[PDB]
Amino acid sequence: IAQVQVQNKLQLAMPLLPQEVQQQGVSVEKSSSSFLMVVGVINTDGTMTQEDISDYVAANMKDAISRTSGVGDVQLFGSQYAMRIWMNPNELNKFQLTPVDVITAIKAQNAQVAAGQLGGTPPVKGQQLNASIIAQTRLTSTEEFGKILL
Amino acid sequence: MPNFFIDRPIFAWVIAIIIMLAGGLAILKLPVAQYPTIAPPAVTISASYPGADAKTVQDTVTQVIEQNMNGIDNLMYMSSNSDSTGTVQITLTFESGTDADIAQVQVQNKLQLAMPLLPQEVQQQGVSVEKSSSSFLMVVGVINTDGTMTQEDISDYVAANMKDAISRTSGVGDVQLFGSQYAMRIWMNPNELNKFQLTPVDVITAIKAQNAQVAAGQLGGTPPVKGQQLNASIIAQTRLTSTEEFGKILLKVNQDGSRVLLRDVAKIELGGENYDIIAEFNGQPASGLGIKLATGANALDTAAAIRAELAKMEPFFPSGLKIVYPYDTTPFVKISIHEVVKTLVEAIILVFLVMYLFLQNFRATLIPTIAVPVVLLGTFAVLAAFGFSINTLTMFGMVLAIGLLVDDAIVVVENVERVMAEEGLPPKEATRKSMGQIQGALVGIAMVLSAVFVPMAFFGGSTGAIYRQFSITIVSAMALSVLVALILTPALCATMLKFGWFNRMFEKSTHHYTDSVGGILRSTGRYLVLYLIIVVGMAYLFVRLPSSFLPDEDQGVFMTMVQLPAGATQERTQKVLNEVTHYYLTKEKNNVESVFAVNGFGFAGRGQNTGIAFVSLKDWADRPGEENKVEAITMRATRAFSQIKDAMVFAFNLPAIVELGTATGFDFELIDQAGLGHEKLTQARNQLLAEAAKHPDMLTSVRPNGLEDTPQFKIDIDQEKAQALGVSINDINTTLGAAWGGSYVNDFIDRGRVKKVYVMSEAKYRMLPDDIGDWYVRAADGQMVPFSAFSSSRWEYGSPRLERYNGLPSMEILGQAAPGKSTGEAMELMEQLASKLPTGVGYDWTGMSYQERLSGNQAPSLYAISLIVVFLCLAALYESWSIPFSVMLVVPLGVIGALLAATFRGLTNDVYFQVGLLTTIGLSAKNAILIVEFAKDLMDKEGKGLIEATLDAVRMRLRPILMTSLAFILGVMPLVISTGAGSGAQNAVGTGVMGGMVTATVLAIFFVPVFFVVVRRRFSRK
Amino acid sequence: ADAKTVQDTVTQVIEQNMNGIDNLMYMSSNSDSTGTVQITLTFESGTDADIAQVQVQNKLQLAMPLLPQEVQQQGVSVEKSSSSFLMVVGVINTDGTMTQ
Amino acid sequence: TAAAIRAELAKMEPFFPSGLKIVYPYDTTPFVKISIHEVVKTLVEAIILV
Amino acid sequence: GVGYDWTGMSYQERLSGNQAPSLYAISLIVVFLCLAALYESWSIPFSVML
Ligand SMILES: CC[C@H]1OC(=O)[C@H](C)[C@@H](O[C@H]2C[C@@](C)(OC)[C@@H](O)[C@H](C)O2)[C@H](C)[C@@H](O[C@@H]2O[C@H](C)C[C@H](N(C)C)[C@H]2O)[C@](C)(O)C[C@@H](C)C(=O)[C@H](C)[C@@H](O)[C@]1(C)O
Repeated sequence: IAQVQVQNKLQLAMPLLPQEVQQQGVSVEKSSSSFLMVVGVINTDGTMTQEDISDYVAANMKDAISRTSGVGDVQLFGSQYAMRIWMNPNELNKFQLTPVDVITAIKAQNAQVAAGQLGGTPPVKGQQLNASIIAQTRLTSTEEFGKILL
Repeated sequence: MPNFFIDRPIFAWVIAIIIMLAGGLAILKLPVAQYPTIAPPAVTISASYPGADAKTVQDTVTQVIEQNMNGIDNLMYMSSNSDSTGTVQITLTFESGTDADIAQVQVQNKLQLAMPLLPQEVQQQGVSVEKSSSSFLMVVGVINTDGTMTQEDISDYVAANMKDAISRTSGVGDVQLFGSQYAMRIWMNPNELNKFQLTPVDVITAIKAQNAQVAAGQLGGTPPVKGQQLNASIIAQTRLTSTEEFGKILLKVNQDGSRVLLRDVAKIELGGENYDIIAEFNGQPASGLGIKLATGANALDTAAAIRAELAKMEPFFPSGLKIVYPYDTTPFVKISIHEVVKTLVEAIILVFLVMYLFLQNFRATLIPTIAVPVVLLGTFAVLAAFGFSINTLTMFGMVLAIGLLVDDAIVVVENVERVMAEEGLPPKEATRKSMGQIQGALVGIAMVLSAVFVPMAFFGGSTGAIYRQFSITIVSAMALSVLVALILTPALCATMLKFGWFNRMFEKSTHHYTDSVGGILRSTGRYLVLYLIIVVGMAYLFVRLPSSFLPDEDQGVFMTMVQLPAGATQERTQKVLNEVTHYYLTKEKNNVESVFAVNGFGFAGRGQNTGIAFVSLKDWADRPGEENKVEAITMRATRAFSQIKDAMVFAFNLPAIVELGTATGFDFELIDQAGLGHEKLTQARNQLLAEAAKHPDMLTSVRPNGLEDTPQFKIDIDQEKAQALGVSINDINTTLGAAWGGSYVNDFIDRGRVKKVYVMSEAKYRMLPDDIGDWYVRAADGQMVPFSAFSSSRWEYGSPRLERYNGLPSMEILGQAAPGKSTGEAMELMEQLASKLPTGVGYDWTGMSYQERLSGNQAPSLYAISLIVVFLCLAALYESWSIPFSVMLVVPLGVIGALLAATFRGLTNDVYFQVGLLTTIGLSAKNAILIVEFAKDLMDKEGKGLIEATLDAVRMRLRPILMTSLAFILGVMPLVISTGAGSGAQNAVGTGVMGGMVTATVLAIFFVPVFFVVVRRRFSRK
Repeated sequence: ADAKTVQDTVTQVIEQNMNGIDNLMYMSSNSDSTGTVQITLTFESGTDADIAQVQVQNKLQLAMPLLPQEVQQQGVSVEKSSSSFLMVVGVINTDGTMTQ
Repeated sequence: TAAAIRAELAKMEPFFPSGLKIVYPYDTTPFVKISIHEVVKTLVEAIILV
Repeated sequence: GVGYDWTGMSYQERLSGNQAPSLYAISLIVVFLCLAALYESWSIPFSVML
């Protein structure tokens, strides 16, 4: 209950938060103060980095140890990956572009967009043939993000 | 106690008046519903993304939400769907008795924080969490008689006048509309539109400012000026309220003195909210309304009250709003509970019909007639005390144990009126001595029957509770009898007692059988075996018999599932639904009442190429010959349909309990455990699938429950291109989007209700790829540009239904054990067949095959303990690590006969037969305790001995073991064994006991005394 | 508000949904004319308030998406509720160094 | 709760990459076990000492 | 087209009244039986409750 209440009065401030701080996601938990246990993840092959060993864990194991009943909190000892676009301010300056530009680009060029259907949801006269119209999908590599058009 | 109560019997009427009073009060305040709560609580989160595709829906929404279902208690697993209709369904199933009211909160609360990461367009339609309880009370259905009204019309009237009307009716816990509810359509036109240099975006951003609604103060109100005489509210802009009112919208003003209306560019017209489901009823436009119970409600009271509130409005119903009831549970529950109660009422007459025929008396028979409806029509109080509810399960729960609380009335008043009769005292003083002989062995059977029953409602989960009902009703009935048999009846027949053509014909037949009983005891080796060979026949018979849950029963309705191939169309689907429609009507009107036919939703998917047919039968009256029933009709349907070209049209009967599991197969999930793609998992699946068919030794039908990939129409927006022309990706996308996908602009008020406003091209200018051309978009310049200018178009494959298990891409596999092996072994194989699959692919078991896995088969483990609480209980009733062992070996004798309804009848190991097979052992062992008492009893009291006392026992004892065993095989063998009206269970209850209640007497009399002889003597060596 | 166009726009929806919650006894509501709604749900004497509160909040989750986006920006508050103040601790400044 | 955390990990180990190993740097469960299960040894051993 | 009901103090109050008959009855009935049990007779309690 307590949790239910906290979250319910929180919910009233939710629309008053900075768009950014919503985007991150607020969180409400009922956890013990202190760690029950810490689960370690190593690579013997030396084949992976810290960099990877985190991201693996996050993508591949965190999510469910989280949804596992009795786990009120999970701390990740690292970060899962993200598409990183380390801007360069001179480089940006030469071609006469701000970070705003970069952003607007990434936004519209890395999208996933419902373009409806061939079969029409309501149709005509009498028609066979019905298929999904598939517009843009989300870029999914360093390589693709790179090829953006500024 | 019984001695104390015989002397004060005036009180022992009070004790019984209450049991009654309270037993009655419960009856007159108990929940009645077909079944109780048996599925684990589930919570489905479901969302819409107007015109998406599995991929989009998945990575734009379903993923997001999953990545947030953490910190929620008692979750078993999470299942999720993303299909090409723009729809997501995520179902969190929760441990057994997790409170579902607080499991929904938790889910939903964790969702509200995710909401801001879903797309602004999903957030609009709104994601929503309900409690997954696919257990419909009934489904009404408003049809229009004359061809006046449409789907969307009927729909609108339904959710507008009657919807809330029902919603607020005494015991409806959920109402769910079966159609749209009028919505403001604005069916654009690329040409009417491209001519005025406008795109949809421009249409979009008008409905907005033209249809908004903005504030402005009062007058005084907020701080006024010194001394004011007037304060009243301003009313600025309102929202439009008509098709015509909408039609009139400024869309742009050109140098010409002329502008553009909204009407001019498109077709304004009120109409439906969503167009892919076609509710059609007996050919006619329908638009029903499904209704769920309420929880503590009454499937019969509210059943009525639906029909009441449905009247009142039938005056107000226009042209032809003739309401139909193509599915109601109410009848089935009534004329199954107006049975059952019938069986008791009757099995009562049977105990009065015997009794007389065995004891000339009237005041003898007229005591169990005032002892059974005490216990029985009063154990209801214990039920109602524990939250239980009058239902199929708990109802039979008694019928299955009526014989065990009869044999408690007969048994006492027997050895009272044939203890005085066998030369002795008056009435009071007889009951006093005669009770002192049974007094103990009732308290013995009490604890011994708490065992062999209680260790049930300790079982699995989904079928754990299925059992528990049985267990608790019985132990409650059983314990209440042992009480009235120690308080009321044994202080009643002491103040009530004292057919002719017969009587002496029994007194000859006792000695006639006591012939070989009195023999064969010089050395017992053939009788010691044969038993060892009954223990086998059974052990060979146990295994043979196939297992199952509650058997399919002829409920009012049944279903036909039409599935058109890959790219098919609702229209291509209707024509098939139209044959189904027809075959059923004119070709079966002596059994078929109606077909409620929905296309645009099926089983494996929610396609346009799918449909389902709810056919609801004639009343059970007009359905006489057994081939006028379900099992037959489906057979005659399923075949007659295996003739439509491309269109799998199967017909099938609803299962036992709708919202529970199913046929003892498996539910198997194939998971993706590295970044392996769809197009990689799909192979893995196909390997296994093929590798699974190769072993028909245990397979039947291994299959994907999903859908195979289909062709789809990619549109690749060239970026470079778009920039060089004055053309914006956002303008592009939206028009492609809104033309074809549709888009919810905002809301408006129509006839005092809020209703959506959708905007989307006519269907004329959105059917074929060759149709794209049509659509143009304004630019930097202000010039209309074709997609041809800035896009390529190519065909390709993409799943139209993507699936995930526990936030990890899944594909669900269904399959049975194949006529032959055990549910368990199939699973056992499948697992193996899965080990060889390409690295990074995993499996999990769900639903029915999750229950089986995490709930072993506690029968052996549990009944080990019961069978030990028995010896332990039983021993100390007597005084021996020995004597109880003579009672125990009575088990096999009832197992057989019951098991031997594998022979004479073609049935299975039901949950019913599983529990009748307990009420049998109850009598079996009880005899074994009475006979084995009467052998140790007068072998101590009169002081007799050896083979004399064992004969002395079965002597004064036999007749009861006859009166009752007869009473049962009568009261348990009516329509219970040989039926037609909610049969199934009836038959499974019956054959269970009946045959097997045979061998549990007419095989135990010649036997138990053997059991008291071979034991005792073997515990005295040299 | 616009009073009529606040009821029907918000209250008809919230009300549609409070359909069928354990021990509901009587619900009563009012629009306003400053744009204000108080739906109240009164549950059977004895019933558990905190659960009541939960279901009331569970059915709202369903109404919620179907209400003006400015009404959403606002709140829609679901909570247990009395009717009468237990007390009214007032507060005055002696020696006017503070106004109302 | 540890019981399961251990079974969720279990369930997902057959699919890690190259040489990716779980390791148990810290846990307050094992002590809490040994603890009661040696204080339960003090029951038996001290009855077999009466 | 114009109906009525009570709420608040009223609804409680009304529902106190409607109930009373049921109260006294089932209460008397309970006293009768309590005497039958106790004072051995099926109709001396019939005589106390006079
Ligand atoms: C041993 C090792 C752990 O230390 C503790 O357990 C001590 C004993 C807690 O106090 C213990 C004991 C106690 C009484 O706090 C003094 C109690 O209030 C808390 C909930 O648990 C501390 C300090 C808590 O902080 C307190 O959090 C409160 C919500 C408010 C308080 N504050 C800023 C005013 C603040 O100091 C809190 C949450 O555990 C700190 C967070 C950062 C942790 O999870 C860190 C990693 C801890 O697990 C720990 C360092 O590993």
